[PDB]
Amino acid sequence: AVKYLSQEEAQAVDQELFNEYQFSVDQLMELAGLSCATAIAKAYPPTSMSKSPPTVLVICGPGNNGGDGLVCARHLKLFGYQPTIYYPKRPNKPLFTGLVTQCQKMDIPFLGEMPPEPMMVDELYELVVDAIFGFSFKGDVREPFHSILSVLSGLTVPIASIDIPSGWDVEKGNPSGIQPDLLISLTAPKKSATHFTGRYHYLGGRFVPPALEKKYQLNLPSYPDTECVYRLQ
Amino acid sequence: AVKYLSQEEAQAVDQELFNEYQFSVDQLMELAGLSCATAIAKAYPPTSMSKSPPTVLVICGPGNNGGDGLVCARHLKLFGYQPTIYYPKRPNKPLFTGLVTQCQKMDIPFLGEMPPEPMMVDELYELVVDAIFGFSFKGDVREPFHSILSVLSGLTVPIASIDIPSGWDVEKGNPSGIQPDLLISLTAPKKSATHFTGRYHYLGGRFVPPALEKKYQLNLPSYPDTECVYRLQ
Ligand SMILES: [Cl-]
Ligand SMILES: [Cl-]
Repeated sequence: AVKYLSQEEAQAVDQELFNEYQFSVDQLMELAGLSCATAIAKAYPPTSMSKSPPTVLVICGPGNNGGDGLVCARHLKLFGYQPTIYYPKRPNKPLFTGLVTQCQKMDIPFLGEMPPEPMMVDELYELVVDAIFGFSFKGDVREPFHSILSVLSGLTVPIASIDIPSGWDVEKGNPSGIQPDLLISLTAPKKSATHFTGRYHYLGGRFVPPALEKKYQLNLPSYPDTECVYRLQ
Repeated sequence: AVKYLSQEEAQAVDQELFNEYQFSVDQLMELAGLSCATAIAKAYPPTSMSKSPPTVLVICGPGNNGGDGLVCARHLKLFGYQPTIYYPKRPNKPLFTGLVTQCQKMDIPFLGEMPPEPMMVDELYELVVDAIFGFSFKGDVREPFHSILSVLSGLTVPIASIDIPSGWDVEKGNPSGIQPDLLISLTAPKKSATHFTGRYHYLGGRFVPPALEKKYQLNLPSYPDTECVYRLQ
């Protein structure tokens, strides 16, 4: 059975990957994002949806989890979804500006504003992807994300959170916060994932050197054949 | 660190103030209310709000917390907010009838009915003030407040609760009840305030004789200079 990283182990693994193994950020972010998109398409496949193409709102935060979201959105389009992105706070680095351009050019719209009522989110978007905050946030929830998360917690449509449910604490979680229906753990699950109560928990980020896995006793399962996602239980 | 009163200590402090120190109710309620309005303006200052003047719905209960709410509302108006009040159950005592007249004459509207859906509350009112029940309720939530609280718990806009979040138990709290974004503890925090998870917790009711403070080991911080509120952490 698979380990659940503490916030410190997770930073170690991350630091290793970028420093020992010398993976660049682009690379892991591409694979992370592809893995999110893939998990979303396995859990909420387009044929199972009422609209066609199915609609998805991807809300990207101000760091890496956001970057993951942009990558996720772009692959979602190619999997036959109709994504829309809301990216209120964008770092001015070409990683992020490249991601925005890539999505613009694939006719993926960036909204000027978050629809202000849950019901409106629900009628426009069959699925919302929470790419707001990742593991390394501590935090604390400054606007406009407080207000965003407050809308999210009133939705009726499912939420899919990347790595961690934004607003939860990475180890202890949050009973009063958002309650995703899908969680996509990247690399390995974090401790907060124990408090997870949605239907689907997938593991993604299949780029773990088997040495690293062993060094931190991750007990990652065997991803089947050519798959970049595994559904945990 | 500041103490958190039990429900019995709080009744003692209160009884003292009105009996030993011989503060009248008018007096402390004026200061309490001013303090609430002030904390609201520090946490949600008008310039930070999308509407101008910013709108606020103040829901007043059937006792003192309600009284606090009416005072709060009247000072909010003078701070440049556009308050509206909902006061379904009004004691026929001139304290309360004076408060109502004061607000009426400042063109503060009292609604005939609570807007029945959260979404409607959200579109009309940028902030809602919960002045329904204070510490000395036990309770139990009779209509129309059950239904009111049920709407409040679906809002997207922030709630500011005066002294205690109505519907919580004063010492143990309530996971299934409303979740204010601002709590204004009066005099000193009550035990329920430990379960508080909103962004802002202010301390108000700066009228504590330093003797009383000492007698109950309150450890009230030093309110800065001329301030009637201190933000706790
Ligand atoms: Cl902020
Ligand atoms: Cl009743």
